[PDB]
Amino acid sequence: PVNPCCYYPCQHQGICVRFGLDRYQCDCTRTGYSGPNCTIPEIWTWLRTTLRPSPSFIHFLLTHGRWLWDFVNATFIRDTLMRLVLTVRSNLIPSPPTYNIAHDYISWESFSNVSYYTRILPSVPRDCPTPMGTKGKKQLPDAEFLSRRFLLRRKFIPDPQGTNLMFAFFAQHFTHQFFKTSGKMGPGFTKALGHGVDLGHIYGDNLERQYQLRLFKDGKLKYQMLNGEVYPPSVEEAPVLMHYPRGIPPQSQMAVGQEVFGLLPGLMLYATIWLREHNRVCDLLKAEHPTWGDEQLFQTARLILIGETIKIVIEEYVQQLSGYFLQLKFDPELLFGAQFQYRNRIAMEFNQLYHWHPLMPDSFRVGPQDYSYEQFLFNTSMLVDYGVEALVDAFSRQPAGRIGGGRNIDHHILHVAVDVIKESRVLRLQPFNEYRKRFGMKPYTSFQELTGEKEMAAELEELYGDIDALEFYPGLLLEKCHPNSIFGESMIEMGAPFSLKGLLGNPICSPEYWKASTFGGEVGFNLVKTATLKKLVCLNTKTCPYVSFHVPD
Amino acid sequence: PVNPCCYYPCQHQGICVRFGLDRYQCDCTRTGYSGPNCTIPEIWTWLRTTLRPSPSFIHFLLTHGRWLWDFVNATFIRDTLMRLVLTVRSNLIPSPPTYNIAHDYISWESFSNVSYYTRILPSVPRDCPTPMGTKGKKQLPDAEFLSRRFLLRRKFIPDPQGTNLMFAFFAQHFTHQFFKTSGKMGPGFTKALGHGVDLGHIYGDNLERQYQLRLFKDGKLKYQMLNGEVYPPSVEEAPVLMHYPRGIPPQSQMAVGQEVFGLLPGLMLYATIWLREHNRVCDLLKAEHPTWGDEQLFQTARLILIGETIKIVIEEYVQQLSGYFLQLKFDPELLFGAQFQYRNRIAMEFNQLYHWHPLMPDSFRVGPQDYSYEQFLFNTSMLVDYGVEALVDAFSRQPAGRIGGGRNIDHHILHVAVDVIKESRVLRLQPFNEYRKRFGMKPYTSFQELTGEKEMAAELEELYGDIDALEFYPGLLLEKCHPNSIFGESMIEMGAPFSLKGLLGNPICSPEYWKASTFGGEVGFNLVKTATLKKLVCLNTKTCPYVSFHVPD
Ligand SMILES: *[C@@H]1O[C@H](CO)[C@@H](O[C@@H]2O[C@H](CO)[C@@H](O[C@@H]3O[C@H](CO[C@@H]4O[C@H](CO)[C@@H](O)[C@H](O[C@H]5O[C@H](CO)[C@@H](O)[C@H](O)[C@@H]5O)[C@@H]4O)[C@@H](O)[C@H](O)[C@@H]3O)[C@H](O)[C@H]2NC(C)=O)[C@H](O)[C@H]1NC(C)=O
Ligand SMILES: *[C@@H]1O[C@H](CO)[C@@H](O[C@@H]2O[C@H](CO)[C@@H](O[C@@H]3O[C@H](CO[C@@H]4O[C@H](CO)[C@@H](O)[C@H](O[C@H]5O[C@H](CO)[C@@H](O)[C@H](O)[C@@H]5O)[C@@H]4O)[C@@H](O)[C@H](O)[C@@H]3O)[C@H](O)[C@H]2NC(C)=O)[C@H](O)[C@H]1NC(C)=O
Ligand code: COH
Ligand code: COH
Ligand SMILES: *[C@@H]1O[C@H](CO)[C@@H](O[C@@H]2O[C@H](CO)[C@@H](O)[C@H](O)[C@H]2NC(C)=O)[C@H](O)[C@H]1NC(C)=O
Ligand SMILES: *[C@@H]1O[C@H](CO)[C@@H](O[C@@H]2O[C@H](CO)[C@@H](O)[C@H](O)[C@H]2NC(C)=O)[C@H](O)[C@H]1NC(C)=O
Ligand SMILES: *[C@@H]1O[C@H](CO)[C@@H](O[C@H]2O[C@H](CO)[C@@H](O)[C@H](O)[C@H]2NC(C)=O)[C@H](O)[C@H]1NC(C)=O
Ligand SMILES: *[C@@H]1O[C@H](CO)[C@@H](O[C@H]2O[C@H](CO)[C@@H](O)[C@H](O)[C@H]2NC(C)=O)[C@H](O)[C@H]1NC(C)=O
Ligand SMILES: CC/C=C\C/C=C\C/C=C\C/C=C\C/C=C\CCCC(=O)O
Ligand SMILES: CC/C=C\C/C=C\C/C=C\C/C=C\C/C=C\CCCC(=O)O
Ligand SMILES: CCCCCCCCO[C@@H]1O[C@H](CO)[C@@H](O)[C@H](O)[C@H]1O
Ligand SMILES: CCCCCCCCO[C@@H]1O[C@H](CO)[C@@H](O)[C@H](O)[C@H]1O
Ligand SMILES: CCCCCCCCO[C@@H]1O[C@H](CO)[C@@H](O)[C@H](O)[C@H]1O
Ligand SMILES: CCCCCCCCO[C@@H]1O[C@H](CO)[C@@H](O)[C@H](O)[C@H]1O
Ligand SMILES: OC[C@H]1O[C@@H](O)[C@H](O)[C@@H](O)[C@@H]1O
Ligand SMILES: OC[C@H]1O[C@@H](O)[C@H](O)[C@@H](O)[C@@H]1O
Repeated sequence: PVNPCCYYPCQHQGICVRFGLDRYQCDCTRTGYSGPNCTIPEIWTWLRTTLRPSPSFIHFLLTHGRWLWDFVNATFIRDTLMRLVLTVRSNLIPSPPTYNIAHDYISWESFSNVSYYTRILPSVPRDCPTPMGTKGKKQLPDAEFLSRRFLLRRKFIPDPQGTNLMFAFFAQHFTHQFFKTSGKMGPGFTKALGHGVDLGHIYGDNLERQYQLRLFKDGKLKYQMLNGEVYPPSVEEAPVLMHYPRGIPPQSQMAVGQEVFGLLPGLMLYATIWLREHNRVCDLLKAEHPTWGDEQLFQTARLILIGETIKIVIEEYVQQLSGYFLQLKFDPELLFGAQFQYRNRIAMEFNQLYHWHPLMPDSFRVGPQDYSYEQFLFNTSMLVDYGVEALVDAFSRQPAGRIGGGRNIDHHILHVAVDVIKESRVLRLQPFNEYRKRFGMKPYTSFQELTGEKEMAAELEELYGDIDALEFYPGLLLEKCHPNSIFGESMIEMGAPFSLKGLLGNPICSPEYWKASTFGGEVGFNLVKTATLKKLVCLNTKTCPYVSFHVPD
Repeated sequence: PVNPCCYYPCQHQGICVRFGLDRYQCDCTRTGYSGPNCTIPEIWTWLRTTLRPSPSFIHFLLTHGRWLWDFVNATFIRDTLMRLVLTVRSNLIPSPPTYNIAHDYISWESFSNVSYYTRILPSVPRDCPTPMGTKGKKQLPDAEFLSRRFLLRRKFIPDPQGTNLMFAFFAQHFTHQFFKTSGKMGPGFTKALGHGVDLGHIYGDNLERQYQLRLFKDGKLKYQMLNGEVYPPSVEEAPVLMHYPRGIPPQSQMAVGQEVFGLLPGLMLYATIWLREHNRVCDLLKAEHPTWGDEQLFQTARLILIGETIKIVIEEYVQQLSGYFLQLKFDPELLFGAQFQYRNRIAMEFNQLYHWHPLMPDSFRVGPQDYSYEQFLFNTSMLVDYGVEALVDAFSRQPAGRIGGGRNIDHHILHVAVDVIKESRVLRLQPFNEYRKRFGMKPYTSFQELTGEKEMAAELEELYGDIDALEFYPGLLLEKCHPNSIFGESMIEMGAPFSLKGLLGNPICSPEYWKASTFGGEVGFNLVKTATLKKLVCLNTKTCPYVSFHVPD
């Protein structure tokens, strides 16, 4: 007998549940609806649904009122929209967390075994007719094909939004403090416990590792001078595991906190900037609190970075990304009067979604040079050879690549994408469309409607047979981008919730923590309130190059 | 130079902070006050402080309106008070959690290293003049003395509130799923991760252990028939660590989930009742969901116990305890419109406070027998010899002992108390009075005022020299109880916050979880909504003896 939850009867986030041998029941509790499948809008839902516009529309306003916005941006009308923007968006990611690769139902296990990445939607039943549940071919498109066919870059399509590589890496660096999959435990698990902005990619992700990394004096971080400039310490003092290639594990082999941060000048770069910052922070605090120990100086400085980070990510990273005229702003106080749960848990869907590999270029321009992957990948002197100043200047100037539209992933890394489509499958993520509904959108009615064009479209129908079958990852990257955008609609709609739920879900964002004493001194609190990319750099360098999340001119 | 935070200048929960070499600064943020030491009541605080009565008074109302209460108890006026009672009380325990034995300041470490028990107040600076900070003798009363002198029972003073041993144990059993100190890591740490009502004293506190305990079929729990009655399985099938004495580790050596639950028929007893329940639950669910696996049946059943437990503890355990005419009630919906954080973290102060060892009797009456400790402690057949029915009946009939007033701890166990006073000291808990303020009360002005009498009082002044020096644990147990009460004031005032913060902070209590699908079926949800002690027993026994948290007649 077909497991009825294979059709996904329940609507509006209603829990599907097997009853007896062949039946089921939807648990529409607090969904806003009622009925066998939750499709009978309570009086208010109906109102809200009849008065609420298309998110397609909002994106319009948010990206047009050249004037209306400068005025809104100059008055409280700002915080208002901010508070709004937040609440709504965030009210989507269930919290406490719901399911995981091992449980398509609430469990005390799912709740506490921090190991399991968490999911928004259950998985597609292991006994469902089709792979995605009901529609499609008994076999999903050969991922390797599906990749080169639609995701493989042909001509480098740069991001119309002006994004730059200086941003490209940061993303990567940053995003790697919570997305750490366990090869050992396999897909669906994560090393990076802590789920979120804890910088456990600077201070490592385990107590030992941190200590092997801590200079246990003045609360600073170990390090080494080369050319007179500060840089992360090598394993020969920082006895900690890494991933540098079998060559010169001694000198030039730097320890950071994030195992794989040596494999690319970019990650190591940032890894430097931060460390060089932390220590910098310490220098500041110690002045204010001589009677202070080491542990303190350290922890307090840590937070100040969790702060600065969460600010910069929002008021600059997410900004540039969004394309809004509305001036995003970080201020935990805006949720102080809401019903918010200060606690995040990384979702596998979030992970899949973040794979913005197409961001990467063709080559890596630097002044007159133009390092090819081979010269870049695993290179191990580029960083010290050129210097942060210069290197940053060299990224903030090279455009990144459109993350959507399709066909924009380089060939060298094209393999990742294939694995994501392969991994997605191990995980059993429901169809793109099922993941549009869950995130407040309408299911596409056809590949034509999906993609802006018709060429790819037709081919994809030929492959998936039915639009509903379409997968998660592919959907996102193949979706028609917004006009002059970096990526389509579904990306933002699905991303932000996860995104902001995690930026503001950080304990430091809670009333409890968000005090000036938590960052000891008013000096700490101001560093967090006034952080900037331009400052994260130039305050920790000899000279101030050009730094921004977008290209100049 | 004296570390100024040794005086505890900051008031109303204001953070004391060293600035420069010899100064300090109070961070009065959101405390309701302003000023160097936070003692300048903002306009509203002032109002609230000028209109709010003594908690001494409230306890009066809550324990007198014989009629007013039956009427309040019969109308919504009930839920109202309940919602009130909760919110207030709970709004005290900082959450996210603040400090731990290792940090007298917010830290990412303190936040995530679930190992550390957490504290409400910082510790008493390791460089303060006196042991408690400012006042007292450079040496605290020899704990061993202080114990036998004031806490050692002389004549058995039973609980005037009618409490019974059937309650006595439950307390112990129950309280042991979150209070598990690591001999290895030492005081200030805890094995029982999960902090709270997770029954990790049934299903053990680690994944392996659970599996060694799980019968992996129909989601039930391993077990064995003796006399035809169900009982926990012995290690010879349940290959899991225990603490039974070097004698017959084979038969009669039962595995439960809570290592030390063999050392007393009471704990093992309950341990049985629960298991016999869980399995019972399973039998029920499986009927409703044949298409169900094992893991599910298990997890779902687990929650139903976390439910039942949280209900019974409140609507019966806390009830009997309180002495209120108001009819306490468990209903997570009552906080759905509040700003509550579904997340607890056991506090060391909470632990200290819960040491209600004086609950224990002199001997252990059973029908005509009267087992002395020696015959009780570690006994290992009593349980199977007599039978749950009979045994329960035998506890629900023997009175417990006044937990306060002083001098009511038995000699056999009197050692625990001494260690608590010794442990408290390792921990460096601030003075009782400092812990009265923090919990919304006035500091006692004299030992006379503290104790209802004057004998003990005088002696204690002679020892501590100054009332303020008085310790935490001793304070509580030496405090004058309320009239016809089980224990003084400070106990409830300090206990409930921790207490209810933990009962309702359980994820199942969140909107997210609190659905009928979380307990799959409406049948599950009703088991939780209608749990009872009388039912926990009699539904899992041959016959229904006498069961209640108090003595009959
Ligand atoms: C988060 O969640 C993951 C699980 O998804 C946790 O990691 C997994 O943990 C389990 C348990 O440690 C581990 O188990 C695997 O299963 C093998 C099967 O075991 C056998 O089958 C049953 C199970 O009890 C027994 O009847 C068998 O008999 C044994 O009985 C004796 C008892 O003393 C044994 O000593 C004797 O050897 C005998 O075989 C037997 O146990 C197990 O054998 C094998 O070791 C294997 O590891 C998973 O493999 C773990 N790995 C993962 C990622 O799945 C993770 O720990 C959780 N996180 C936290 C902190 O809770
Ligand atoms: C929660 O919090 C507790 C801590 O309160 C965690 O448990 C403790 O964890 C620490 C770290 O594992 C452990 O450390 C102890 O300290 C000893 C001192 O170590 C030496 O001093 C410094 C420290 O790095 C080094 O310069 C020394 O040199 C070493 O360098 C080499 C590097 O490869 C070493 O291999 C070489 O041996 C050399 O000595 C040296 O490390 C440490 O040596 C000793 O092992 C000791 O364990 C605490 O003892 C732990 N125990 C407790 C309860 O305090 C707990 O893990 C946290 N929970 C979680 C999950 O995070
Ligand atoms: C938007 C962030 C981002 C960027 C810019 C990026 C840029 C690059 C890059 C360009 C220099 C190269 C050569 C790689 C190479 C890899 N990446 Co990424 N990756 C990124 C996010 C990820 C994520 C997320 C994963 C999956 C595992 C994890 O870390 O959680 C990943 C995994 C991988 C893997 C392992 C196999 C797999 O899971 O498919 C390789 C190899 N990569 N990556
Ligand atoms: C109100 C609950 C309660 C009860 C009724 C109770 C009843 C009894 C009892 C009666 C039959 C005996 C013989 C003991 C014996 C002991 N108890 Co308790 N204990 C209780 C709560 C605790 C707590 C709490 C601890 C501290 C450690 C922990 O488990 O977290 C404890 C610790 C102990 C210790 C270890 C040394 C120490 O920490 O002082 C012994 C021995 N005991 N206990
Ligand atoms: C790693 O990067 C260094 C530069 O930091 C590479 O050396 C440069 O190579 C180009 C041509 O390959 C020369 O024109 C530059 O002058 C070199 N820079 C200097 C001064 O050394 C090096 O070849 C790279 N290694 C790898 C992996 O290819
Ligand atoms: C453990 O408990 C058993 C009872 O379950 C004890 O045996 C009883 O002992 C009393 C006197 O000591 C007899 O009058 C009862 O008739 C006995 N019960 C039966 C039928 O065995 C036993 O002595 C206890 N063991 C210890 C540790 O003393
Ligand atoms: C609720 O969802 C189910 C599942 O899709 C709907 O479909 C069932 O009933 C339909 C109408 O009678 C039939 O067309 C289908 O054969 C049947 N499918 C299954 C698998 O049950 C059902 O109609 C929905 N009910 C409502 C009120 O929309
Ligand atoms: C704030 O708290 C301090 C600490 O107790 C108070 O005490 C200081 O100032 C008093 C009045 O001038 C003196 O009597 C004390 O010597 C001094 N003590 C210390 C250690 O600083 C201070 O008065 C308080 N201020 C207010 C406004 O109440
Ligand atoms: C925990 C941090 C996680 C993510 C933070 C960084 C980037 C977010 C990733 C995806 C976000 C999706 C779209 C982003 C662009 C605009 C949305 C943000 C503003 C909004 O719409 O509420
Ligand atoms: C996580 C569970 C922790 C504790 C639960 C069980 C017992 C509580 C322990 C101490 C509570 C202190 C006083 C109890 C008596 C009355 C208070 C409860 C009602 C109230 O005043 O809000
Ligand atoms: C619900 C009340 C407002 C009407 C909703 C209209 C939704 C129109 O939708 C949006 O309109 C924009 C221009 O208006 C277009 O640029 C967008 O592409 C389109 O999606
Ligand atoms: C080259 C830069 C100068 C541009 C001047 C014209 C700016 C018009 O700007 C926009 O025009 C819209 C009309 O479609 C109005 O609805 C908007 O409110 C206004 O911001
Ligand atoms: C603040 C507005 C109400 C007045 C507060 C009076 C506080 C009196 O206090 C309480 O009064 C009870 C009887 O009234 C006594 O039984 C209690 O022991 C006593 O503490
Ligand atoms: C032996 C049981 C019968 C008792 C009958 C008298 C009950 C009185 O009861 C109480 O009396 C108070 C007067 O002090 C009133 O203020 C209270 O409202 C009332 O509940
Ligand atoms: O994208 C426009 C809007 O779409 C809605 O569905 C979200 O809930 C809003 O928070 C968002 O601002
Ligand atoms: O004990 C009476 C009252 O005392 C107050 O301090 C608490 O905040 C209340 O929740 C409690 O009901």
